Amino acid sequence: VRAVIGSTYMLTQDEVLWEKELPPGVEELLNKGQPRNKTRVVSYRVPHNAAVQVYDYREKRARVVFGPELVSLGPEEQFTV
Amino acid sequence: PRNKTRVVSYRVPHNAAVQVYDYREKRARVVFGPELVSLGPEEQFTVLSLSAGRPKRPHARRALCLLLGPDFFTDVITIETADHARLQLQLAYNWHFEVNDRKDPQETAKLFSVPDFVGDACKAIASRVRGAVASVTFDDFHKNSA
Amino acid sequence: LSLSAGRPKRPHARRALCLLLGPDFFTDVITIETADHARLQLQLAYNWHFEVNDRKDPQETAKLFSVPDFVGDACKAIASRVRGAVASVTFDDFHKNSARIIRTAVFGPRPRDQAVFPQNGLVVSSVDVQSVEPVDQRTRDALQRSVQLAIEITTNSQEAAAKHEAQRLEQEARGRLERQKILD
Amino acid sequence: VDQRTRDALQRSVQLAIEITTNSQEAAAKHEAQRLEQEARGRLERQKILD
Repeated sequence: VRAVIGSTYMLTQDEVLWEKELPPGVEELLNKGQPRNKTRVVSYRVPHNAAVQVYDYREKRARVVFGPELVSLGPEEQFTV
Repeated sequence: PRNKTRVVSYRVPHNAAVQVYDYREKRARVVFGPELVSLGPEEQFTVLSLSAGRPKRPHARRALCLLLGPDFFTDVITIETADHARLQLQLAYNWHFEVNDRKDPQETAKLFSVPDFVGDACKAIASRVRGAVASVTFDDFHKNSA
Repeated sequence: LSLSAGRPKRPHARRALCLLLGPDFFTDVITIETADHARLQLQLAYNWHFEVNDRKDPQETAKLFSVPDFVGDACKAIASRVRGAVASVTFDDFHKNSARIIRTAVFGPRPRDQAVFPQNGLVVSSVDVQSVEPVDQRTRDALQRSVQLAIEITTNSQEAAAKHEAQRLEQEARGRLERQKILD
Repeated sequence: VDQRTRDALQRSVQLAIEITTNSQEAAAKHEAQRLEQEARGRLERQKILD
């Protein structure tokens, strides 16, 4: 599974859309901070003077994103609640 | 319902640890921090049974992971002063697990040795406070309790 | 194994295929009596673990299972030491020193930091007193009057201190006024 | 074995608490008298300085 980001895309013969499930509390916090199309890349607009912690459970890479930024999650990344 | 044929996996929280034992390879492992822990055919999670609530009742919470990071648990204890005044004291204790080397098998297995760290620390500290205040009068205690 | 369980520690209440070895604690509720006959219900928790020197020694290891009920033996043994020590102590001396009296009674009189049971290698490392209470309400009512009298003592001490400063300020004003009349 | 013997011991318990209550009030009385005299002795001196 991989995130295809930034350009008009045609699914090659081997590919299908994959639905990203989120913990039962996270899906509401994305709407409060704004039905979700589960196949679209999950993104959050970080406020000014705030930080978000994300963990990549596949690449095993931790990241904290500061300030106003758009944070998008990879297939196995998750937000810290 | 869980598909029993799919590999069992758990997303370990940040500042937490999980203890797994391989009952076939006979290899013990503790997994720290944010990580995905998957179980082999005969591996099993260690299940903690912990004290919970304000009066701290035993076996009230169950967990697959030991939370390690700086946190606090509240406890309500009844104590008695030297002049017999009986006081209900509400406390909160800040706690964390100190780990010197996350690669040491013996230090790391030691974290899971006590079956209920919450219940033990609350029960231990309450007895020290009760023991000290029993030798102090209520007027001296009220002005110096902190 | 057939082991003792519950807060009053009844025998044969739990059965198990495995002896838990690691650091843990069992609670016990014991009734004791002081030198002046005050009868107290004392709640205790004892931290314990089995000390094993060599996990490959057949004799040291077989020794762990020799006692049929280690919980029942250790609770019964320690309760008798606490009851035996407190029977020689008055209720006032006991109330103010209970944590030290119990620690000394259990570990001993030779000072030590732990109690070892050599029959199976069980070690008790602490006694944490949870509470102490008179068994009869008529004994609690007598202590509740002592609390009221201790608060009245504290209230009187406050008024007496206020009275002494009022007299000091009154005299300090009066002495300056008496002088000023002579200067006028 | 007999309740009539336990009641006799329960009276000794009540008297031991009253003994402790009296011992407490007597100590408060002795400190009140010490402080009262310590105030009075300083006031008597201040009147002579005034």
